[PDB]
Amino acid sequence: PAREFQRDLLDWFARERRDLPWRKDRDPYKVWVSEVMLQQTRVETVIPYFEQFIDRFPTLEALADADEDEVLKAWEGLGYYSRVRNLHAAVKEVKTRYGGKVPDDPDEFSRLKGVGPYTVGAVLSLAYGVPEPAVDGNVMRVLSRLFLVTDDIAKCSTRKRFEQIVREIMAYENPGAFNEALIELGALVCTPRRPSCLLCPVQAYCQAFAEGVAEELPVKMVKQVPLAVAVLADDEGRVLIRKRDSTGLLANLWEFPSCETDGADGKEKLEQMVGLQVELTEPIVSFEHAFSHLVWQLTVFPGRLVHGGPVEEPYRLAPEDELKAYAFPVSHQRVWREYKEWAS
DNA sequence: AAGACGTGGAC
DNA sequence: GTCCACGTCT
Ligand code: SF4
Ligand code: NA
Repeated sequence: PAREFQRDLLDWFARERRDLPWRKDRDPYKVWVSEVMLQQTRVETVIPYFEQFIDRFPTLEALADADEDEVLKAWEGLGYYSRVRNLHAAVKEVKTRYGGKVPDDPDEFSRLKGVGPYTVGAVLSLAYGVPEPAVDGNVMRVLSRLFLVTDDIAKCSTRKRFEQIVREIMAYENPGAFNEALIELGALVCTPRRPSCLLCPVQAYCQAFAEGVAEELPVKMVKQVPLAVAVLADDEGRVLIRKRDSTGLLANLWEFPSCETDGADGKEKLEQMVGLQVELTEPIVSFEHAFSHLVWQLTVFPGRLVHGGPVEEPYRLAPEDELKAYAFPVSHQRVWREYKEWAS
């Protein structure tokens, strides 16, 4: 009863659609940026970042031409920073390989880094009208309730199944609208907790509602790392920072020099990291920072740095008022915050 | 197949 | 505390 389903869904969407910043138009760049920003991030969090980011990088080409530090700094605080290194690389490739036009073919677009099955669907359906499914966590919830699908959401195959369902029931007349409506339904009505079934526009089609199980769907299924962090100031009040490797945790972000210590075993593995001259006094605060897959237990040790050689490697001597220029992870932003109200 | 990869806010 | 949060890449 897909034509039935479509009308009721599409009609609700026309009345209820939020005026989000990225819905001002269907510019593929604009759509693409927002969809990358919205991955594992709440709409409310994204709104300010999207605006500053577009203000700063108005077009695809502006973004491609920007320094990566510039781009990381625009992302600073959003999390999952490889989203933006991927977006940046991908956007560079569209400029050069595709004349600056986001490819409207699913296979070509999917090949860009950071661009996966969901992003292909979202961007190409919204921006160009391509009939590809755009199945996110939202959509998976909706479809898992509509169709009483009890496969584990984490399984790669479950997503494939959902996409089949979309290809079957999608309004091919208007795929962007259909895809966006499915998403908005998940965002506003068919919510993780307490879905608003009595108000849902597609309730008559929904099995979970008829079975009394809306809330139990979809079905679905961390290590500790101790860290010592050094804040080292000149007599000129210039602070020692460093850029992280381009691979792995918090890639390419700047940090106050640190190392994993495994147990509260000293400030010496800190004082060790030489290659220039430092004595370290007693630590001033200790807090912890959660990631998705680990927790940092941080201890920050204030210190005095003397120059006895050049500054190379990934380290860099930044004066105090220039720290605000670099992208720091939130954890290391707090390290600095504590260090400063300390020195009061 | 499943772990890496941030962050903040509702509950 | 938990869940959001499949999103993508590995
Ligand atoms: S009826 Fe309840 S469960 Fe079924 S789609 Fe609408 S909100 Fe989701
Ligand atoms: Na890809």
